Amino acid sequence: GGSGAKNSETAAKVALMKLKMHADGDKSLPQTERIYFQVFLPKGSKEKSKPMFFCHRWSIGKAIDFAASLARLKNDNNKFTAKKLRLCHITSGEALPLDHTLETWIAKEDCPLYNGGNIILEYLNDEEQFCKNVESYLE
Repeated sequence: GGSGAKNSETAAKVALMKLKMHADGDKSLPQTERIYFQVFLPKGSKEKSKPMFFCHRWSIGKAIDFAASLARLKNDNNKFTAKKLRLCHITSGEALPLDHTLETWIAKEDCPLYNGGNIILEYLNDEEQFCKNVESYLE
């Protein structure tokens, strides 16, 4: 295709539905309780971030520990004496608690993370609340 790329509302809807289909999972599935999330790779050359299928009824922190297994990636989170892979906002460092669930925040008044959003995974201690700047690493 070409002709640049116009900007409109429909473009977001089509792009969203098209992305969910690419996300690691089933397209035919109802995905009524499960939502797709864009995880930012640490050193993803070809791609900066990859979509992943997650459940709304899953701990925010645990979501990472699980995704690491399903994706078959290397990371020391099961232990305690070692940095654990966790999700946090880009250019913020603020890392939500693992006891909190996605549906909880999404359903809550705040609702910081919305459907089709983006998130990055970095090695951060459980006790650690605010991590360094991720942008610095991807600079």
